[PDB]
Parts: sequence; C-alpha cells; structure tokens
Amino acid sequence: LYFQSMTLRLYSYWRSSSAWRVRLGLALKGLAYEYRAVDLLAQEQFQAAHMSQVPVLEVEEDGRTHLLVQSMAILEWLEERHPEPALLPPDLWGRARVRALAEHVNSGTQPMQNALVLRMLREKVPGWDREWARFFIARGLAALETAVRDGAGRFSHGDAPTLADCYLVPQLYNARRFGLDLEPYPTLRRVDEACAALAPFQAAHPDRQPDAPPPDRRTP
Amino acid sequence: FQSMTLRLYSYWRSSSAWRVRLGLALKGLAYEYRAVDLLAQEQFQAAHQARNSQVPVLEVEEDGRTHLLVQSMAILEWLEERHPEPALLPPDLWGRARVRALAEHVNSGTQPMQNALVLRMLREKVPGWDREWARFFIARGLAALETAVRDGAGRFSHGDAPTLADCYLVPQLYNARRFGLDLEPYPTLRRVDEACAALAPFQAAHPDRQPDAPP
Ligand SMILES: N[C@@H](CCC(=O)N[C@@H](CS[C@H](CC(=O)O)C(=O)O)C(=O)NCC(=O)O)C(=O)O
Ligand SMILES: N[C@@H](CCC(=O)N[C@@H](CS[C@H](CC(=O)O)C(=O)O)C(=O)NCC(=O)O)C(=O)O
Repeated sequence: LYFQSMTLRLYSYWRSSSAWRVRLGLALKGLAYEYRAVDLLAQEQFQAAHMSQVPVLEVEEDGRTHLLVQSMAILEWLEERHPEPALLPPDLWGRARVRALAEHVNSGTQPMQNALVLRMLREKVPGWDREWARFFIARGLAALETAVRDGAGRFSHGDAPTLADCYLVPQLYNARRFGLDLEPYPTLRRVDEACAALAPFQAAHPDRQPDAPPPDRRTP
Repeated sequence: FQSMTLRLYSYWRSSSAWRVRLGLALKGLAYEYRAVDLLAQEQFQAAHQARNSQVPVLEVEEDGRTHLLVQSMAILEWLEERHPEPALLPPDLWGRARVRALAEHVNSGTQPMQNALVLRMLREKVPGWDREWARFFIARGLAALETAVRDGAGRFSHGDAPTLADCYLVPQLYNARRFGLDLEPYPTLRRVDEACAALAPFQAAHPDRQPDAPP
C-alpha cells in the first residue's frame, strides 16, 4: 500500500553529484526529508592514514525501514510513489529519451570521475586524474549537448524540469570543479541557467546543504 | 498504419548489447540484428580522442516515424513499458527499486570501469594497467553485487522469475571470466547465472549465437 505516513531520510554529502540528483527529485516533488550528513572527506582521510555510500534514501513507515540505493532507482521510486509533479512524461518515447539523457550521466560520465577512480589514477600517475576527469566529462557533455539540442525546450526535455535535468545540473557543477571549459555546450549552459532560477534547484545546491563548508575551507 | 518494427545495433560480445538481447528474447520479441564492427570502430576512436556511437541502439519504426533508443537501461525500461508481458520488473514498489539498484550496480557501477575506451586510455599511459584495473573494479562490483543479490534472491536475482537484474548480471559475469577473475567468491551470482543459462531466451541472446560471432 501507498501508506501516506512514510518519513524520508537522505544520506547525503553536500557536494556529491549522485546525492544532489536525489535532493533535486525530492525538492521538485515538494517532499520533506531529514538530511543525514555523510562526511566523505573525513572517511577518505581516515581510510588513507589508516563503507558508507551516498545517496541512500531511508524510508520509514510504522517500524519498517527500507533502504533505497542507486540514484536512478531512488528517483524511479519517487516517481512511482509520488507521480505529481511528474519528472518523466507520460508518453513512452519521451520517457526513453529522458532516461537516456539521465543514463549518459549516471553510467556514461560520473563513474569515470568518481573519487575512487580519481584516487587510483593519481596514485599511479600524479596529476593525471584531473586531465582524465576533464576528458571523460567533456565526452559525456558532448553526447548530451547533441541529444538535448534536438528539439530542445527551455529544459533538457520540453519546457518543464524532468529527471534529465536532475542529472545534468550536478554534472555541470563537477565539470566546473575540474576546470572544464563549457563553451562547447551552449544548450546545456542555457538549461543550467533556466534551472538555476528555480527555488527547488536553489534548495538542492551543495552550498545550501547542512554540511557545506564555507568557501575558504573547500578542497578543489 | 505502419506497425512497430525493431532493429538492434549490436556486437556479439558487447555486454551492453547483450542486456538488450536478453530483454528482447525474454519478451519473445523478434528484431533485425544489425552488426557493428566494434573493433574497427574502437581502433578509430582511440586514434581520434574518441570524438565520434555506442551499442546498443534500438531502432524502432512505428506509424512512419523512426526512434533511435540509446542506453541499455532506458531501452529495457521502454521494452517493459511498451510490451509488459512477460514482466521483467516486479509489481511492487520496493521490489522494483531493488531490481533497478541491482541493474545499476552493473550499469553504472561495474561496466563503465571496464569500457574499452577507459582501458585503452589506461594502457596508453601505463601498459598492463588496464588488466589490473579491470580486475580490481569488476571484482569490487561483483563482491558488492553478491551481497545485495543474496538478500532477496530466489532461483533468480530477485525471487523466482528473471528480471532486469539478471539481464545485467549474466553478461557481466561473462566479462569477468574474460579477465580471468575467479568467480568462486560469488556463489549466489553463480547459482543465478546457472539458472538463467538453462533458459531458451538466455541461450538465444548469448554472444556465440549472434550472427557476427566468429565461426
Ligand atoms: N551510480 C551511483 C553513484 C554513487 C557514487 O558514486 N557515490 C559516491 C558519491 S559521488 C562522488 C563524486 C561526485 O560528486 O559525483 C564520489 O565520492 O565519488 C560515494 O558514495 N562515494 C563514497 C564511497 O563509495 O565510499 C548512484 O547513482 O547512486
Ligand atoms: N551505459 C551504456 C554502455 C554502452 C557501452 O559501453 N558500449 C560499448 C560496447 S560494450 C564493450 C565492453 C563490454 O562488453 O561491456 C566495449 O567495447 O566497451 C560501445 O559501444 N563502445 C564503443 C564506443 O563508445 O564507440 C549502455 O548501457 O548502453
């Protein structure tokens, strides 16, 4: 049953792009949740000098707890459980398109720049991790720019936000982090600007999260 | 009215394409097989900064319009929505989320690490690193997947019928074997793989049955 007293708890790190996607689905659906910070920096530093993954959406209903993992799985659950406002359109072609744009990020871009990948690159070849990240992010953004520019609306798919924007916006933030020039992706930059003006996008941004450090205490 | 026709751009040994071959076979859907010369393609990509594209692509024509569906997971979701029976997702919200997470552990969490471009770039910087990396990341993904699958598996990854989860698992185990990984540490994955292998659709989708497989 779609029991209505579910409470939600998100395990999140302020600048995790994977967690940010889920923050965006939650914000866009107008869903309240408890923020449970997971300090991935502390865990990295502790593990170095010698498991907890993000996102996890914990759903509690009357003494039963469900732990939902994988951003895409979590977002598809949100869309089934709370269908309005829809972040997938009702037509099947559009659904496939939106899922493909999400997957270009989910599977095609982010994994190549995740923190474990980058750490293992730069252990073998100092400095190369950031060059690698820029290469693979640029490749993913080029695929997106082409696939989006196709009959583009104001957003990645039509004239309202969808799951595709939930994946695009955090990925462009990571692109900027690594110093990738975004000049070649004008459609993506336009979409990013349209999203940035919306209250739910503002709410989900890293800088607004409970665990966000001030600017002068952030690593690159 | 032009009724729906399916054409799959595939390469016999591509795990991403195989996933979609499994969805199509499980649903009893005929399709035209369109072979892609992936090895020639990847040689070009490597020499040209991979600017040029991926399989699978499912080309669908209906009512005079053509749709090119990309990304295995998006294609498989479309097949499940467009042709519901037999179902490759469970009916209940919690089981759907579990099956999608299992699928994504492979789709986003294991296969990208071992993508031919990723391994070529490693191999260009440090010869042999590609093998070490693939083995590390596939084993890591499979270890996590074993734990997750064991909590909910029946005969198959989720309960007692095949689901999208098994469409991701089976090709990924075949790739693990290509990289020489011991599969002993994943007994649940192996038992599920064996249950799937016995089924006609899995047999039909396997690399060795495809038109582009070597003699
Ligand atoms: N495909 C998964 C990706 C999850 C993921 O990469 N999570 C990272 C957070 S995203 C972040 C990079 C980012 O901002 O994209 C990273 O740490 O890699 C993580 O939890 N790392 C800690 C760990 O595994 O122990 C998903 O979509 O949920
Ligand atoms: N997340 C995507 C993955 C697609 C993918 O990696 N496709 C590979 C084929 S899968 C294969 C590796 C495999 O067997 O997994 C590989 O050759 O990299 C491909 O077409 N590469 C050529 C290119 O990018 O130009 C999807 O699920 O469709």
